[PDB]
Amino acid sequence: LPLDPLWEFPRDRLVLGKPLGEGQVVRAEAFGMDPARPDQASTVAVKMLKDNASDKDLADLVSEMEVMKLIGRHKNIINLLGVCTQEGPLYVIVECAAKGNLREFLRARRPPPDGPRSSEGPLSFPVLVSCAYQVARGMQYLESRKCIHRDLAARNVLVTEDNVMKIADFGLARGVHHIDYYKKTSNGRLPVKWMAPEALFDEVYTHQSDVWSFGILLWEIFTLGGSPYPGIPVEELFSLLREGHRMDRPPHCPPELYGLMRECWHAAPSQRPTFKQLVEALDKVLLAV
Ligand SMILES: *[C@@H](O)c1nc(NC(=O)Nc2cc(O[C@H](C)c3c(Cl)cncc3Cl)c(C#N)cn2)c(OC)cc1Br
Repeated sequence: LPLDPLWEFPRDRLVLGKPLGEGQVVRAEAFGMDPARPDQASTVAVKMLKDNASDKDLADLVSEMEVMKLIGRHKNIINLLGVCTQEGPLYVIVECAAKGNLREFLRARRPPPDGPRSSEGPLSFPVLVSCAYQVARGMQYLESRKCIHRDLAARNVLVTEDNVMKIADFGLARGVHHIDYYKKTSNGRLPVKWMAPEALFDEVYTHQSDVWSFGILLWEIFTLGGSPYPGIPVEELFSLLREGHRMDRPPHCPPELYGLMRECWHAAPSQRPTFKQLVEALDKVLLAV
């Protein structure tokens, strides 16, 4: 509740709109986010507390806000724009990504005799590689800021109107010591399927456990938004991970990209690439195509 003049934004310059998801996130119009253009409208996302409002919920949002302030700006993350902390409910104002999360972006754009482009879907291989590259660059930035994501997944990458990838929800209290591994979200997601083995079995989280998750995200990309470990119940996932099993190479995926996935899933975190190495490896592919 103390005033931070660097980040404080007058709440009466916000017009809240339709909710985006559930703290909870609401789309809003902001006037004068740029103090040089005080009447200029922009669209932003506003994170706020739900109606439940427990003291732990508030602490978690305040903690997220403080991570937001120190992370700095990067093109491939959702950036803090401002906060409302005085004379009203706590708002954390961040960039809005017009096309939604990357999983929904891909699933809505899967390939399909009217006109000359009947076989042509919206998604091409170089653009998919660019999505992976941009996520790696954002993750590399986050890692250099000493930010571990802990649930990196296509659902947590957002897509701007210009198809820029932005990592979202990176500075969050994740309830690491009480994960319901069998928990399925309302959209059917089993988040345990993105956890590195050292995170799942030992509750150990490093930038290399994020590299594991990036490998799963790579698989999501090149299945155009498929769900990982298809048809493997959580009980069976435990055992196959204990046996060293990995996902198969997805169809229409070049061996360069499945190779990168398998590196990302090496048992020993030291045998996985760094994000810096993933950026370079992906840059080489992007340039070649
Ligand atoms: C604003 O440009 C805008 N955004 C969206 N969709 C959208 O998802 N915007 C969005 C959402 C954000 O977080 C939410 C909670 C979210 C969702 Cl909805 C789904 N998956 C992950 C997450 Cl984290 C954030 C953030 N932080 C930023 N932007 C529109 O959809 C129609 C429309 C508009 Br104008």
